[PDB]
Amino acid sequence: SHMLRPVETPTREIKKLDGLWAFSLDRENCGIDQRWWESALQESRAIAVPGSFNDQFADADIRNYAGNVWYQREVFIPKGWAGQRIVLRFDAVTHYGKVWVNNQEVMEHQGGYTPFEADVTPYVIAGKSVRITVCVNNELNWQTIPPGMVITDENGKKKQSYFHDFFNYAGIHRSVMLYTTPNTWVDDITVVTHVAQDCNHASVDWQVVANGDVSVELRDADQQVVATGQGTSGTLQVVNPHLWQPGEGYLYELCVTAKSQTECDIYPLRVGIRSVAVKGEQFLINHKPFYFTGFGRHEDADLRGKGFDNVLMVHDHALMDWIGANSYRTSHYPYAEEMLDWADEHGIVVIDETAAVGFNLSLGKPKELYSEEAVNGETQQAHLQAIKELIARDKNHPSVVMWSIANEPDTRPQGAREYFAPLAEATRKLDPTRPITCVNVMFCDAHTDTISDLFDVLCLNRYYGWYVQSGDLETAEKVLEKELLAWQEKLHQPIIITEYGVDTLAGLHSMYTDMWSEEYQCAWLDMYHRVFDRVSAVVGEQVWNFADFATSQGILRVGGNKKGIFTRDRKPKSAAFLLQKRWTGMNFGEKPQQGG
Amino acid sequence: SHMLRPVETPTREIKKLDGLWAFSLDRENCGIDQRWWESALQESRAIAVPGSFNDQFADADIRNYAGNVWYQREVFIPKGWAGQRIVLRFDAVTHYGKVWVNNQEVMEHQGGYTPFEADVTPYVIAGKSVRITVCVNNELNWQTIPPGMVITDENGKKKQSYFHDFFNYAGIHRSVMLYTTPNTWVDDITVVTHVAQDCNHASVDWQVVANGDVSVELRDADQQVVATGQGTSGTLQVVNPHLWQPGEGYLYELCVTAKSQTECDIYPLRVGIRSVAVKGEQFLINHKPFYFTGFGRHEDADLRGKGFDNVLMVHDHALMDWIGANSYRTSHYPYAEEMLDWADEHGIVVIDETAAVGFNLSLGKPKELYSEEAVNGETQQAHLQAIKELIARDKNHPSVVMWSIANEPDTRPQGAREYFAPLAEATRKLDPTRPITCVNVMFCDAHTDTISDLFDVLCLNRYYGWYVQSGDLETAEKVLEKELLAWQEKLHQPIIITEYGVDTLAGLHSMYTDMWSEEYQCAWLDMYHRVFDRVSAVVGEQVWNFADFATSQGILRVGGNKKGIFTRDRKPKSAAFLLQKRWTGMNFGEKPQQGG
Ligand SMILES: O=C(O)[C@H]1NC(=O)[C@H](O)[C@@H](O)[C@@H]1O
Ligand SMILES: O=C(O)[C@H]1NC(=O)[C@H](O)[C@@H](O)[C@@H]1O
Repeated sequence: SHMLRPVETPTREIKKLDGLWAFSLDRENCGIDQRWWESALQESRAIAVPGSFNDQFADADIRNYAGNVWYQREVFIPKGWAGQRIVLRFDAVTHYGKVWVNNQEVMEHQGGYTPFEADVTPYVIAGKSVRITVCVNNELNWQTIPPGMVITDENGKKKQSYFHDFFNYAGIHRSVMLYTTPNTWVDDITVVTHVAQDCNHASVDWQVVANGDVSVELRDADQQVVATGQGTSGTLQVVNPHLWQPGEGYLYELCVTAKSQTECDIYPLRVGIRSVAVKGEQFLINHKPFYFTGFGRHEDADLRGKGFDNVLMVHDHALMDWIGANSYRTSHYPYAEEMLDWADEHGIVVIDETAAVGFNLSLGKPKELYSEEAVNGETQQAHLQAIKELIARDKNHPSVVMWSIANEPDTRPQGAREYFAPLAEATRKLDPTRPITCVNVMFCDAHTDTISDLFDVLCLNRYYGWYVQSGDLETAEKVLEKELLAWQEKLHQPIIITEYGVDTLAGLHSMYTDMWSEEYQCAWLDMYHRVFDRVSAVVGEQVWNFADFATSQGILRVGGNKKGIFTRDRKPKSAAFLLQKRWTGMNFGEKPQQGG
Repeated sequence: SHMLRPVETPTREIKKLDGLWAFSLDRENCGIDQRWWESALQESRAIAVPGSFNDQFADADIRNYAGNVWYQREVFIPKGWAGQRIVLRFDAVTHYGKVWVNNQEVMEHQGGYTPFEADVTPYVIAGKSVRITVCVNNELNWQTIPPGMVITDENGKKKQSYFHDFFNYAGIHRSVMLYTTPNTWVDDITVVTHVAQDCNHASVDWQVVANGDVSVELRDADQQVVATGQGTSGTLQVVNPHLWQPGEGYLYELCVTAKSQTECDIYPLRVGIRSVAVKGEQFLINHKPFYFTGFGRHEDADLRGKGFDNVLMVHDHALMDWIGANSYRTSHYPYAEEMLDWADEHGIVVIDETAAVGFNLSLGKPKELYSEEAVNGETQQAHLQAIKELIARDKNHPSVVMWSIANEPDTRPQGAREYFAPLAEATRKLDPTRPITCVNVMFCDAHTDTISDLFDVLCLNRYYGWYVQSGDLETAEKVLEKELLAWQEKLHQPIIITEYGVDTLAGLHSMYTDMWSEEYQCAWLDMYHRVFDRVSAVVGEQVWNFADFATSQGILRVGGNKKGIFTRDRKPKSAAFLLQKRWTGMNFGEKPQQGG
């Protein structure tokens, strides 16, 4: 469908992101048979929402649970809600959610990281209390996005195995809410912003107003109307603009009005006037070459598996700001929209990424990745859908300068191309206004990768000197430089190293500057930087990883992934100061001149 | 002011605690002078509420700030709230708040741990946006609770000094809510439980109807009316008992119905039928011997400081339950009421405490602690006032067994007894239903301590082996026993050890089992246990602290305070398993055989 972001004015929100909900596991999978949504959840403990369910109770068995869990909550419809359009929305429900308003199934969703909502007007009475039961599923398979394989052992007990390097946290990770609109309501806006050598431009609009004529006005930061439009559908605005720019992100405001004969609806959409374009080996923003700095991030913290939190967001952005990061990539799933609102407001450049990681069977059972058994026509449709829902969500955020379709598919087999070519094309139809990318795994190098020509920007995840040439900066450096030059000459695209990093145990110090030591982390990033500055095609550097985060258990992960610049409690490792010096020492948004 | 916990029936609330407010420091103390409240705060930045302002920005200069900070936020008033009573409520604003609604000063408060509310109907228009501005002050002085001294440097800036161990986190710590009520409504209730030998017994209501009559029906957990009164001012209700017990904590519900010609206000309260009193050396729960287990705790966590957080609350309770805690004390300030509903609902026992800590000058410039210079009549009032507001809030929470009037005052100076006798008086009258205490410091020991006799239960914070007899279990054991026995003689009052603990560095291990080693914590906690058991008078153990927590900087505090059984990120130290084993190897609410 269509997704607008709930704002208040004529339209109003009840939070119900009030956190305390009833919660129980459904170990027997009785829940649907017995219609638990029909009465109060039995044997139910208190849980916080928004939040992962896994870590809230410090219990291994709830953490490692695979299958169905139930959230239940009673809530009060505002009396004043009367005959307005009432909508129940979930910003996210991890992997799968099915929702009941009082023994009435109102919605269903597969996707752990984007919103789903249903008009509930007919199913609720204003001034009365309703029971809300969500059945949440955390299972992955070959058609889920990201993919996985549940293994049931001989006892019929499920266990989730998956192919990506973060932990499969689940639950209601983001805001759930009740919200209002008039029976005439704006429900889709699409803004495209053009700029022409930065003295003037046009901002096209496209508007869907469920039964309403629309009018448009564009306002300053200091709230004065600078352009108007009728053409309630397709209306183009000309301006002497304050451009939304990486440093500051100046935001205009577009007010969308849906008028019925008796009814009004008012939707304000923040707009940054900026162009994004690749020209040759450059990534241009408002027609200037940009240089990315900053991180691949995760949504991860102690006690919240991936649950959204405002303090964590305020804090992490103070860190990213302090360190001189100008960008990030929503590694491995769409992030909370609050994050993109922040980025828009603060002029943070973002690479927006679907949840399509784990397409790889060689990261470290089926023998063909592209297979009817394993990655197939159904998967591709699920993949396209994931792309659709992400673009439908994030299309108007000026902070998003690029779409990332997938992280680290195995592109060696013939068929990778078969599978990805249509997604690349589809994606571009969905959004013509942004470069497109597919993040690239180390072993699909310049000579073996089959897919990268189909996208606009080259985003490489590189670990030379870590997973390969381990401990050896000297030969690490040679392989890295040779690889990046090969890519440059092969594709003549802008290259962003979207991942480079080494596990570092905070407090592990070594005179020998060897693996897993603060000093090795320092020397290794430093060597990588030396190379980047020698390669003109390199247009960006995003360190892996903002902070330590949880993964599945194994021999390769010491209590988790330790490639953070900060620890999970947001303590700086000495590499944090190193990056601070490089990033705050550069000219903003500008690439070093390959010397101090 | 009259104080009721807002809840949703015919009554509605919108949390403005939706987190992102605009924030600013007023370093130049211009804020009040320039009516900053009249316009958008400039030089503003985003901050999350509910949370301490100190640690959200990873900035030392903000963390150590003393003076006024400004919080601002705009909020659309809901359309269905139009001739209703609207109340603006802050559950806590740490130290001091001054609130404006569009250039209309609406409220002021001293005390960082209790709610304050005002009707804003006249200053706000329904369906319109109003601007909310708050002035938050963190400064402490002799009149304040807890006290402090603020020094203005030779350069001109302010630095805070204070005498309690934990860190001075300030800002809007708990939720802010807009709040609805009919023009005729309830703003007060009080309930008492009598239970004689667990046969059927009574609950006396006393209520305040702001212009209405009340029907007052008591419902069982099944909403089955088991008693009724119409005397809106004084009643009694009697049925086969069904005790609120510490094991499971069963609750009843009391609908408070308040009637006017046009409007009815239904207010709901939760009631736990239980009895608390001392007979000689025993704390009796429903006329039966209780033995406390669990912790002294703080409100402290990684990036929010003392800011409330549901996930943290869910998680901490999981851990206390797991470890066998049945009780805790709201250390050195009153906690978020959410914590008390949890304890009410899960049947946890709570020693409730005021913010009155740091009366002492010997813990580690004025000559006389109780004097015009230090602690005076004015200070005794605020102490009184703080005690008023606490009981006003928590009087109805069944989980509260006892008031702690203060933590660790120095009672050796002249006038200590004069100071505490009248406050003891005023409190006994304010709640006759619950016993009353004052938590005692090591150096005011049995022979030296005045003012132990005015309280019903002896609450002792003891550190032998750690501050004295440093590292010496053998002598510390004797001093402790002789001490505890010397306490049974002077008084035959129930003894609870409210604090016993040792700093311990997670990961510090020693074959020598010496100070600041995981082993020592175990050995020492073990030692207090052997002694504890031998003393018939000892009614309880509350370990200091539950988890590591921040303190102001100094040579005695390494991370901050390290006496936590868990680290600040909630990871167990080996002593978590020691306590686990004792506290679950017990019979519930009972004392060990002074042997196995
Ligand atoms: O193994 C790593 O340290 C990282 N490398 C990668 O190439 C992946 O894109 C990341 O998910 C992963 O966390
Ligand atoms: O110094 C301590 O280990 C603790 N002992 C005490 O007696 C105080 O009550 C606490 O605030 C303090 O943190």
